[PDB]
This record gives sequence, structure tokens and C-alpha cells, in this order.
Amino acid sequence: VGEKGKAGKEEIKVKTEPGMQDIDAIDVRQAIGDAVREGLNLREGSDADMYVNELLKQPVRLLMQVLQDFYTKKYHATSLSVPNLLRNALYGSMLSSIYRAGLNYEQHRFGMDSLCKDIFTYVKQDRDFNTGFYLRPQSESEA
Amino acid sequence: KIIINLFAPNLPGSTKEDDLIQKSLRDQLVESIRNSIAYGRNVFFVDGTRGAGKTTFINSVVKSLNSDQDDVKVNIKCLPTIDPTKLPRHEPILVTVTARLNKMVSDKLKGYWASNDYRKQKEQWQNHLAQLQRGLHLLTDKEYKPEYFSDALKLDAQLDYSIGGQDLSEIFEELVKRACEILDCKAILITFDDIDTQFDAGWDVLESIRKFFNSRKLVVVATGDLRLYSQLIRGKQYENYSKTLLEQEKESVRLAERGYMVEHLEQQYLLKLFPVQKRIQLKTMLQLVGEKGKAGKEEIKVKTEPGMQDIDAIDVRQAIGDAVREGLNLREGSDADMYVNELLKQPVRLLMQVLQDFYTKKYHATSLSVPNLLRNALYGSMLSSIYRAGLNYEQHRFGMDSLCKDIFTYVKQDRDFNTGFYLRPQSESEALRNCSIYLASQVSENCQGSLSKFLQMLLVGCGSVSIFNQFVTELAEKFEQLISEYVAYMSVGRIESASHWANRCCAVVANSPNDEKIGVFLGMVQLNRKSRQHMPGGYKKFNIDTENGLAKAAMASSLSTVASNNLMDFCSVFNLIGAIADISACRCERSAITNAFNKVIAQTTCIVPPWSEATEFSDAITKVEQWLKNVNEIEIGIRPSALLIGKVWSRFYFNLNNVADQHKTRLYRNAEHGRMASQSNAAKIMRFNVLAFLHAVLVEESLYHSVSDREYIGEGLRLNPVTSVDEFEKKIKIIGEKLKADNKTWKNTHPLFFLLISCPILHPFIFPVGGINCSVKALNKETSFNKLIDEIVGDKLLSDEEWDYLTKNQQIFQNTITSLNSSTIVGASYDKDTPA
Amino acid sequence: QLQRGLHLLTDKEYKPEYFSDALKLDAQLDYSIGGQDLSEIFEELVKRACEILDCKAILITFDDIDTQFDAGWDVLESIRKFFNSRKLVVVATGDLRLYSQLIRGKQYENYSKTLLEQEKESVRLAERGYMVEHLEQQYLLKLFPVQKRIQLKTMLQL
Ligand SMILES: Nc1ncnc2c1ncn2[C@@H]1O[C@H](COP(=O)(O)OP(=O)(O)OP(=O)(O)O)[C@@H](O)[C@H]1O
Repeated sequence: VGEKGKAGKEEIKVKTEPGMQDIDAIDVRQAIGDAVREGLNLREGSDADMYVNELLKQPVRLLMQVLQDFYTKKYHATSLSVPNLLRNALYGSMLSSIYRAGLNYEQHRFGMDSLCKDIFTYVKQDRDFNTGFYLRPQSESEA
Repeated sequence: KIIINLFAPNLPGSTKEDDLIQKSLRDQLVESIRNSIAYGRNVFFVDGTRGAGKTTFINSVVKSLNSDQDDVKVNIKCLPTIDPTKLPRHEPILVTVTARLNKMVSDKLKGYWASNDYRKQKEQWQNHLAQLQRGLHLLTDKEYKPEYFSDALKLDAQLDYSIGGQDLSEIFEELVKRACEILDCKAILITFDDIDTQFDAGWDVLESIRKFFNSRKLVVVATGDLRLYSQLIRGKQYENYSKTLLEQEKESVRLAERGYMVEHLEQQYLLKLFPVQKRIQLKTMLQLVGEKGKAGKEEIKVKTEPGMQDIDAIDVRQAIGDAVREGLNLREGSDADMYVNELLKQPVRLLMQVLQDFYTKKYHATSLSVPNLLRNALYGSMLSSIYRAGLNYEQHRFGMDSLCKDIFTYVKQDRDFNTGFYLRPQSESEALRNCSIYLASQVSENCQGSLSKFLQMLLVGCGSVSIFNQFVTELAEKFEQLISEYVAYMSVGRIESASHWANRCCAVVANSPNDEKIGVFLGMVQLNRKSRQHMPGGYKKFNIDTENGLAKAAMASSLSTVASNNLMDFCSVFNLIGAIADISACRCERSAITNAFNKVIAQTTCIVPPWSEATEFSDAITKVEQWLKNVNEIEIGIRPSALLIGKVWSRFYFNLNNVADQHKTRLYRNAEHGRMASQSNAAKIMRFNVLAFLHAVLVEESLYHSVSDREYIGEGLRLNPVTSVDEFEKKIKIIGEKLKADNKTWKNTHPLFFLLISCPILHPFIFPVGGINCSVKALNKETSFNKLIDEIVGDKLLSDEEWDYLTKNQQIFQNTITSLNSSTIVGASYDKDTPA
Repeated sequence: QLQRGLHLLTDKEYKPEYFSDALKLDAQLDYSIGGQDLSEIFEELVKRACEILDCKAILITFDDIDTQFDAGWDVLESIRKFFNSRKLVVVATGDLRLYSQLIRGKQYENYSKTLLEQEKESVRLAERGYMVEHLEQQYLLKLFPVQKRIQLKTMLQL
């Protein structure tokens, strides 16, 4: 699908609601971009571009599981907390990488001090000190 | 409406509707299952840690789907829940599913009313069972036999079998399809119980689901822990590797990618089996009850005593709090609910067995010692954590000595020597966080209805933690060896008396290498034991016989002697605290008070530790006996806590650091009078040291003692005065006019502080002769300060002439130390003078 | 009847077919405990032998295990499991610090080999040593009461 400015090999579209017409199906990058931008609270910039690109680099199974879980939960909730709903979707797929790092994998332990421990564990695992706290996917390890 | 009955059995089998903690999940999981059938593998997962209630929850789902069989348009038949841990070791899961499915089909065959309908479908079911019978060896074979090839080519099975290879996946798929026709259902629900007891057995469950349960006629729900499944799956992907490659490619460049590859295999294996959109997390009790005031997800109530109805139930958050508010002797605030929050995050099995062992022994006792009831509950509930943390397990030794040993070892592992003696449930570990509330119930139990034992935790429990931190740790494996000497020297867990520990503690504060040779240590002053030439002012060798009856007795307890290279008499404040603890243990008899007064000064031979390289007397016992009778009449209603004991020591210990160095240099030639705040002679160092402890018991106990419901110190800055008395005076002044506003006494609100301000030993230290500052404003605050003490105590400490003699620079005093200021402190050569 | 139950001593596995012979009460001796109890069969065997021999008790004597101290584990296990009756007196000889070394090795065999390798930290290893030392000091106390222990004296003492 390219890199948001390239005429890619294929044009993939996603139906994010039940009964959506194939004609009115938004682009795959936009569907992922909607979750990242409205979930991680980002604007139109290189910060969101690298997140969505990294989600494209994920396996198709992992990509669809994030896509399916996020939008299926979103539709039921609307009948908001998009970051929370995305946190539900991001949790399941990015769960095996949590254990490889040492994150907080208990929802009851979703304490603000744990995130400080999590990020400190993250930046320690990232091995970058002056830029690790940016929470950028600049690492060379998929975890 | 979730009403948990604590006196009910509260077991997965005995759990019914209206007391299911997980009800929104059960309602929404059933709908998700039904919708997936109305429209490959259809597998749902219910996640949760051990004891989260997976077995209780998943049984309700089977019950929910079983009820109203024909009424629901979508028909689902549920097999009985399969528990992999209780199955035979080598019995395949496919055998278990078929055996349970066969009985469900067989009972339906016996239910028909038409002979031909029953006869025709019975042989079809038997035909599929025979095919499965023929092919089960494909699972349990250690090798292939050429005789099987001729059986594989047998295409006379009479069924479709779109692929012919004797595929057990296809044989079971047709068997399930036939079973749905007989049972008249759209799908069959295979249910798997959690594997937390033995997760080794969960590999066959995982393998069977992907190999055999791929039919659209099958829906699977499994419970367990994903992190427990992950280590199970990842431990199998390591078995796919060739072992020879493992030792040969041991380099970190290939071992990293090998660990990376297994993570990729584990990540997709978990995603292949359990889709994320099908997963469900069992919410913890904290996640269901909410926070302090914010409304939670559901509202849940509990029944604490038998025989009440549902309207008498109370919320689980309150019931756990009341067991901690009373069990740990904590008032409502940010330090009591953190224990409730920590218990809410605990597994439900662990939480029920806390609220059961507590209230079962509370209703059977009230038909008390609530701290003792909770401690018994938390002893068994946290028992595995206690063994892991290396504490004392014997219930027949739950005494004062064991508790002080636990505190030292708890902070030895908590890595928190600064504030780790609050026993706060704040540690990153799980065992130490569990023992943080078991030990916090130990303190609230042993130090309940007592004063001698409360100071024992304050001085020996919290004290030995702090003295190690600042005076012994600098010498440190060595650290474990050093503790093997520090605990042995200080006799932690085997003390005789608080003064005996103090006679060793005062050495330790001096054993540590301190510069400038000044004898103003932390919480003590090293009074010179001899004299020489060039002694300016009225300064001489310290004398004990100079003081009168009570003054001699009070300072005799305060004195300590170390048997170093040269014997060094030490006067401290821990000895006063040690003596009070020893005296408060003595009963009303006057034949034993003199023993607690004389065991402290004589026969004291404290050798340096291995890590160190180098009749007016009767007029005081009548006051002690009166105070001792005043102790036993109020000390019963004393309700302290591990937080309060630690917090009091925290304020107390910081003052000793302030006094030690702020008065270290302020010693000059004209310091004997102590008229001005600049002069800080040895009679002022210890005057503030005692006032430091009286203030630590003043502010901290006004904040956390559970007997008081509303604050008394009030909004302001708490600076624990050193070199001054004004802010100490004002806080007593505020409470005096505060207790009068609501017409409340000075005894019930501050039972702990009242019995220490009225202690006969501390009285000659409040107003010494080299003490009180004599400026116009200093006497202005101290005139009311002495009056305030007399008012709260109930009797005058100094008469009109006694105060006037101290303010204006002879009449002997028995309730006031005199010769202390004349004494000179070791290493303080007064070659200078006090600046104006 | 003792021969019928000897297989339990030497069997390397349980035979489900023997459960039918572990349920028969056809014996007129009327053993109070459930069927196939070697500890009980030997008790009436010894009780019967006391009547024939016309004696109050039978003295079972064991030599020392100096030349092979692994052979003494069966002696220790047979004494507690079987030789516990008012009709039986047992006298054993041998180095007590050799029996202790033999019992200590057996108490370590009750630990799973995976746990021993996976928990080598000092805090757990020291606790294991305390448990093993406590376990084998009580084993000697039950097997050999202190008031019945006798220590041979050497020439220097005599
Ligand atoms: N809905 C409930 N109502 C009351 N008590 C409950 C409930 N759910 C769980 N409990 C309590 O918590 C305990 C947890 O046991 P449960 O079997 O439900 O959990 P599990 O650890 O996932 O299962 P298993 O015993 O199979 O390992 C129960 O024994 C019971 O005491």
C-alpha cells in the first residue's frame, strides 16, 4: 500500500462497521491511522507515521487481530475512551512481547507507579537513555 | 446485586446466581458465543491469574447456556467441563471429549419415541465411534508400523471422508456433525477448566484444540493464565530445536535470535489458538469495586455474620477496610485504604479465605482482640509468602522478640531502610508485599493495650533498623556477614530489656567512625569521665552524686557505659526510652520498681562490637507508682499501629540528626548558663532530645492514633523544633483550645502522649538548669509552655520559686537536673566564646 | 499369608490385579486394619512365634554396616515399618555419624532434582539444609531413642 505518498502495488480497504458497503470502505492505512492517532493522541506528523508503518510491518495475523478487536469493541461501545479501547486491542496482540521485556501484564496492577516502573524497564531494555523515554519504536528488536 | 455470604461454603460447586462476582462477563460471553454460531476454529478464552475464579466463572457459563434449551433459537449443547489436571495422565483429550459426547448422544438416543429413527441413528453413531476406535492409535504410538499403511488405504468407511488418509481430524469432524443431528443443536460447547494446578497437562488441551476442534460445529471455551500458557508453549518450541545446535551455537549473536525466534513462535501460537477479539479477562475485585469515592463497575455487597438478610449486607470494600481499620488500628485515610487496595488486588481465593477466617472467628468470639483475629487470618493466608521471606513461622513464639526480628529481616529484603519500617504494602515484590500486612497486624496485636511494648517496637524494632542504616552499613558477602554480627551483638529477637538494648545501641552510635572527636553523637552526649587543666567556667568532671533523689534516679537510667579501650560513660535519650519501657512492664509493687531503676546503671559491660576496630529516692517511687497506676488505667484503650510506631520514630529520628550537628559546634565557654539560644550546653542538648520524643509522640499520634476521629494539630508547618520551643509550645496550645471547643478530654484523645508527658523520669529533663532560654521572648513562650505541661499533666512540676530561679540566674532540686550543664563533653575544647 | 504380601516389598510398580487380593478377608486371623498390611501380618506372625517358643519377646539383632553403609537403609526402614511391637526387641550397632550420613542422603532424595538445580540461592539452600538436618535428627530420635542408646568406650576412657 506504499508509505502514504506512494502509488503502492495494491489498494487495500477495510470495512470497520457491520454492513459497510465495499465502495464506502476506508483505506487500510487510514483505518490503522485512525486507531493510532485517536488512540495515542497524535496529530498529522512523523510521530504517527512511524507507528502506523510499524503496524504494517507486523504480521498480517497480528495486524488483523488489532484491527478486528479495536473496531468491534468500538462499535459496541458507541451504541468513549479510544485510548482505553485501543489499550484493550493492543494488549492482546502485544502480549508475548510484554513478557520478553518485563512490563505490567495485570489489569488490576494498572497503577501509575507501575508505568513509571514499566517505562524505566522499557528505557533500560531500550538501552537508549537520552531518547528512550520518547516511547518511539526506534529499536532494532521487535519486542 | 452480588451478595457474598462469608459463612456459606463459597466453593465453585456451591456458587449460585446472585453471588457470582463475575456477572457482566458471563452475560456478555454467552452472547458472543451465540452470535459466533448464528453467523474454522471458534475458540474463546477466559484469562485470569490463579484463584481469580476461572472454575467458578466458567461453570456459570455452562449453566447459563444449558438453561432454556429449546427456547433459544440458536441451540448449543454443552459437554461437562473438562479439568485437564484431574484427567488420567496418559488419557488423550480427544478420548475425553468423545466419551462425554457419546453419553450425551446416547441419552438422547434413549429419548426418542420412534423405533426406526432411533435404530437408524444408533448405527450411524456406532459407525463413527468404530472409525475413531480404529484410528486412536495414531495418537498413542511410539513408531509407525507398515501394517498401518493397508489400513490407511481402506476407503470402505462408507462415509464421505473427502480426504483419505485416516485423518483423525476428519473422523472427529464427521462424528461431531453426526452428534449435532442426534442432539438437534447448531453447535457443541467444549469447555476446558484452568490448568493452574498442573499446566504440563495443558499442552494436550492446546494441541487437541488446533488439531481436532477446527469444526464449525464446535465452540471451545478455555480458562487459564496466558503467562502460564506462554511458558508452556515456549517450553515446547524449545523442544523443536535440535539439541546439538543448542550447545554449538551458544554465542550471544545466535542465542539472542534463537530466543527471538521462540518468542515469534510463541506469539503466533497463542494468536493462532486464541484470537484476541475472543479473549476475556476476569476482572479483579478492585477493578469491580472502584476506588475511594469513584463509582465502580458493579456494586458488590458481602455478609459478615450468619443469619442476616440481604439488606443487612455491606460492600466488600467496607468489610475489608473494617478488618484493617480495626485489625491494624488505622483510621480512615490514605494509609488504611492502601492496605484494602492491596488486599483487593489479591486473588479471590486468597481474599475469601481472609474474609472467612476473620469473620468466622469474629462471630464465634463476639457471639475479642480484632488485631489478633486478623493476624491469625493473615498468618495462614500469607503463609507461603512468610516461608519465602524467611520470617518466623511458629505461632507459639508470636511475641515481642520475634516481631522485632521480623522487622529487621523484612527491610533486609525490602531494600528500604529509610521508611521501610512502616510495613507499607508498597514493595515491588509479591511475597514482601504480602508480609507487609501480616507484620502490620503483628504490630497492632502485640502492641495493643500496652505502653511498655509500644516503646519496645519503637526503640528495638524501628530503632535497630535506623541505627544499622547510618552507623554499620558503611563497613559493607560482607553485608550478610555484617548482619550476622550486628543482629548477634544487638541481640535482635533475644533482648532482655529495652535499656539493655540501649546500653548497646549507644555504643553503636559511637562505634561508627565520626570525625572532629566531638562527643555530641546522635541522640547522646559523651560526658567526660575525668578532668585536667585549662577548664574554663564552671566546668568539671561529671558527677552522679551531685543530683538529688529523682534527678539522680532519672539520670542514672539515662547513663550508659561502653567497655572500649577506655571506659566511656554515655548519657542518651534511648536509655530514658529504654528505662520507661522496662518500668512500664513492672507492676504496682514497689519491690520491683527499684530493680528496673538499678539494673540499668550498674553491671553494664558492653564490649565493642567485632566490626569496631578499637531518703529522696522514695519521694520519686511514690511518683513513679502514681504514674504506673496512671499508666494501667489508660493504657488499655491505647490503639497504636505499625504506621504510627514507624511515623513517630521517623519524626523522632530526624530530630536526633538535627540536634547532633546543630549543637555540635554551638558549645562555647559561656554556654553553662544557657541564657541565649546560641549557647547549647549539654543540658540543652538533652532537654531538646526529650522534647524531640515528646513532639514525635505529639504530632504523629495526633494524626494516626485510631481513637481520634478529627485532626488536632491542624493546618500548619511541623518543624519538630531544635534550639527552640515556640512551635512545640503552640501545638500543645492549639490542641488545648481545640479539645475545649468540642468539650473533649486530654486522656481519651491522646492516651499515648499523656502517659509520656506525665512520666516522672522525663520531668527532670524538660526543664534543667542549663536549659531554658532566658530572652524576653523565650521566657514569654516558656512561661505558658511550663503552664501547659502542668495543665495537661494535672499537677504542678515546678513551684513559683522553682521557675523564677531557673529564669533568673542556692536551692536544691530533686525534680530538676543541675550538674549536667557543668559537665563537659568529650572532644569539645572550648577555646572560643559565644558571639553576641 | 506373609508370602502373599511379599510382592509389595519388591514390586517396582503397582499391579491393579492385586487389588482383588487386597480386598479378601478370608483369613481367620481377623487383621483389624484393611487388607494386605505387611506391618500387621508380621505382628501376628511374631505373636504366634512367641507362643510356640514360649517367650515374652523376640530379640532381633543387627550387625554394623561399616563395610557397606548403603545396606543399612533397609535395616532402618524395616525396624520402623515392621519391627514395632511389644513382642519385639531390636538392638542395632554401627557408627551413629554413619547412619546420620545415610539418613541425610535419603532425605535429599525426597527433593525433586529439578528444584535442587533451579533453587541454588543461599537463602533457599540454607533453609533446605536446616530442614534436612531437622528431618534426619528426628528420624534418629524415633528410630533410636536416646535413653536406649549405648556408646562403646575406648581404652583411653576405660
Ligand atoms: N463468584 C464467586 N462467589 C464467591 N466466591 C467466589 C466466587 N468466585 C470465586 N470465589 C472464591 O474464590 C475461590 C477461587 O476458586 P476457583 O476454583 O473459582 O478459581 P480458580 O483458581 O481459577 O480454579 P481452580 O480451583 O480450578 O484452580 C473459590 O474457591 C471461592 O472461595
